[PDB]
Amino acid sequence: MPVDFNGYWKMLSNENFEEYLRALDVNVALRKIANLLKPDKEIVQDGDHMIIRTLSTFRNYIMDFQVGKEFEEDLTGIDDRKCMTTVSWDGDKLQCVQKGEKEGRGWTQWIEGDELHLEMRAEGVTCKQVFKKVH
Ligand SMILES: CC1=C(/C=C/C(C)=C/C=C/C(C)=C/CO)C(C)(C)CCC1
Repeated sequence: MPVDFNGYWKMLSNENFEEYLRALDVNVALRKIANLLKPDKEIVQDGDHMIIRTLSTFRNYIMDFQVGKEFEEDLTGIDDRKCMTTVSWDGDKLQCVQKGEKEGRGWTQWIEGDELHLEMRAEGVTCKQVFKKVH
């Protein structure tokens, strides 16, 4: 059953993000800036169609996709690499593979109550982010 992500979700915690960005070959200044920044996720869900807006004062990162489709994702801000990205529905878990340069590149996102729980992977290394629903 595909879970309803429609809303504005504010960050509670950010765990292992400097090690995830070091696994993408990112500079030390952008690792310290992006681990100090707490973004707001605005998600608009329409069945398989999804707009995920990761909102911040330094850079806003918007992912627009249909679940099912392998799309051209430029990760502009993070590392600036083009991945062939396929996102699939496992009921509660929204499960993604990013096809390109890195070993086991992807992400898994799910709802626990009012909390969005995100795992992001690059070269095995998993960053864990928690966001609470407010509007
Ligand atoms: C570089 C960078 C950032 C990294 C954003 C990332 C890594 C977003 C990932 C979003 C996902 C995985 C969406 C699909 O569920 C943010 C905007 C925080 C702060 C400014 C610099």
